[PDB]
Amino acid sequence: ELSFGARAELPRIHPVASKLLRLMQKKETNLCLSADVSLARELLQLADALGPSICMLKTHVDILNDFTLDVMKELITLAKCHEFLIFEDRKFADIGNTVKKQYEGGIFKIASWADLVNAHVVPGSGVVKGLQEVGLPLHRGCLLIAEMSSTGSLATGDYTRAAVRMAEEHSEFVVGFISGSRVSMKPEFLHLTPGVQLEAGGDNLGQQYNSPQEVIGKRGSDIIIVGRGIISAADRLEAAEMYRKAAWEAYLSRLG
Amino acid sequence: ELSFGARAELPRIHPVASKLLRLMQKKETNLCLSADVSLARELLQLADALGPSICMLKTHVDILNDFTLDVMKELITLAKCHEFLIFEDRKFADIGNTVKKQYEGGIFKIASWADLVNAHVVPGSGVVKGLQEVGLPLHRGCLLIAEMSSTGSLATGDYTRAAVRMAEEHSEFVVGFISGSRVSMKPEFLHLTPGVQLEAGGDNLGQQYNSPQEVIGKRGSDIIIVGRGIISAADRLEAAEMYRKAAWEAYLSRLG
Ligand SMILES: O=c1cc(O)n([C@@H]2O[C@H](COP(=O)(O)O)[C@@H](O)[C@H]2O)c(=O)[nH]1
Ligand SMILES: O=c1cc(O)n([C@@H]2O[C@H](COP(=O)(O)O)[C@@H](O)[C@H]2O)c(=O)[nH]1
Ligand code: PRO
Ligand code: PRO
Ligand code: PRO
Ligand code: PRO
Repeated sequence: ELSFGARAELPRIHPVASKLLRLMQKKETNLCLSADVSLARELLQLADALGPSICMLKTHVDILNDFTLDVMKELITLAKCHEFLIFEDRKFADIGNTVKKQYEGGIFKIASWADLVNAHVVPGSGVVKGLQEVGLPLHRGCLLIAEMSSTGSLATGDYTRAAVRMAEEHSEFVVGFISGSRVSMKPEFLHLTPGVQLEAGGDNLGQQYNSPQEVIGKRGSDIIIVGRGIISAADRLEAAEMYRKAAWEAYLSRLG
Repeated sequence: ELSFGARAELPRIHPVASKLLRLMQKKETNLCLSADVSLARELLQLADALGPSICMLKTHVDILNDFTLDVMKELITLAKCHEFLIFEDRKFADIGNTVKKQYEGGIFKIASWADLVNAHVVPGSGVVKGLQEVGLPLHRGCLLIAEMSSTGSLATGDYTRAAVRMAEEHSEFVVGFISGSRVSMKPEFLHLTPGVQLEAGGDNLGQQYNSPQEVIGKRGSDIIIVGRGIISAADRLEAAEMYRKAAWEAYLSRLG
C-alpha cells in the first residue's frame, strides 16, 4: 500500500485527487467535516476553526437558509487559507441533460465553488457524461456513490460493481467513491466513508454508524465523513481532533 | 380498468392523487409539462398558456437562474387558476435526516409550494421516512422512481420491485411512481412516464424516447412527462395540444 503522499504522484492520478492527497499527508488528516448547518455564520466559523484539522469540508448548500454566492467566496478563502477541499454532496441523480444545468447554473452555481461533487450511478453513465461537460473545463472532480450508510440501501452487489466500472471508465473526471469500504483495487481512486461515529448506533431515520478504526483500518477506506459526531458536540474543535487522530492512526496502522 | 374519475374516489386514494385524477378527467389531460427553462418569465408564460392543456407542471427549481419564492407564488396562482399540480423533480436521494432539511428548508423551501416531489429508493426507506416528516403535516405527496428513461439505468428487476414495495408500505405519503410502464397493480397509485416524444430517438446524454401511444396505451402508464418535445417547438401551445391528445386517446383506447 502506498502512502497518501505517494498516491498523490501516481501516473493516472487526477489533479484534484493529487491536491487532496498531498494536503492529507502534509496536515496528517483524513477527516472530512460534514458541515450540516443551516446558518452561513456557523458554517464559516466551523470552517475557520476546524480547517487545520480537516482535509475536506462537505456541504449541503440546499439546507443553508442564508445561502449567497458571497458565503461561498468566504468559504473558498478559508479553504485556501487552511488547505482543504470543498465537496458539495449534491448526489446528482438525473439524466445527463438535466444534471449539467443543475451543476453549472441556477442560484447555487455549484461548479463555480465546489472542488468535488458526487453522483448516484442508478441513472446510468449519462449522469457522469452530463456533469463532465461542465466539470472537465473547470478542472473539477466527481465521486460516485458505490455504497450507502443507510438501512435498506440497495447499493450492494452488482450495483456497487457497476459504480466501480463507471468510475474506472470515466477516470478523466471521476476521482473516487462514496462507499463503506475499499471498492476499487486501483490506488488512484479515493474512498470516502460517511456513517462514522466513535460510539455505536445510528439515528431514527436509517443512519447507521461505524467507527473510524473499522472503516479506515479494517474496511480499507481513505477518508471519514463526520457530521453530528462533531457538529452536535459542545467543543467541535476537540471533537474534530478526536476524529482526525482516530482516522489518521487507523490509516498509519494499515499502511504498516 | 377504472377511469381516472373513478380512481379519484378509491377508498385508499391519497388526497393529492384524488385532486390530480379529478382534474385529469375534468380537463381531458394526462400531460405533465416538463418546464425545463432557466428564466422565471418563460416558466410563468409557459404555465399560463399551457395550463389549460396540462394536469401537472414539473419543475427543476435548481436550474432557474432568477428563482425567488415570489416566482413560486406566481406559479401557484397559475396552478390554481388553470387547475394543475406542481411537481418539483428534485429526486431526493440522501439519508432521511438530510432530505427532511432539503425538502423543508434552504433557499427553495420546496415543501411550501410543491404538491408533489419524488425520491430515489436506492438509499432505503429512510429517504421516504425523512421526507414524510415534513410532507405529511403539509398534506403533500411523493413519487418513487421505480424505472428511469436513460441508457444504462440500473432501476430494473429487483430494484423496481423494491420501489413498488416501498411505495405500498408508505401509502400515507407515496402516491405513485416515476416509471416507464405500469409497475403496481394497485389502481390507487399513479404512473408518470418521462422520456416521451412523438418521434423516435434520444439525446446525446443518454435520454431515450418512446411515444405517448406506447407508454400510455401499451405499457399502461397514466401520465406522460414531456420537456423538449414541447419546449423546443416554436408553438409550444400546439405542441402541448398534440401531446395531450395523443396521451388522452391512448388512455381512452386502453380503458375501452
Ligand atoms: O451513504 C451516505 C452518503 C452521504 O453523503 N451521507 C451524508 O453524510 C452525512 C452524515 O452525517 P452524520 O455524520 O451527521 O450522520 C450527511 O450529510 C449525509 O447526507 C451519508 O450519511 N451517507
Ligand atoms: O427517468 C426519468 C426521470 C425524470 O425525472 N426525467 C426528467 O424528465 C424530463 C425529460 O425531459 P425531455 O422530455 O426534454 O427529455 C427532464 O426534466 C428529466 O430531468 C427523465 O427524463 N427521465
Ligand atoms: O461497536 C462496538 O462495539 C465498538 C464500540 C465503539 C465503536 N465500535
Ligand atoms: O445510536 C445513538 O442514538 C447514539 C447517537 C449516535 C451514536 N450513538
Ligand atoms: O418508433 C417508431 O417506429 C414509431 C415512429 C414514431 C414513434 N414510434
Ligand atoms: O433523436 C433525435 O435526435 C431527435 C430529437 C428527439 C426525437 N428525435
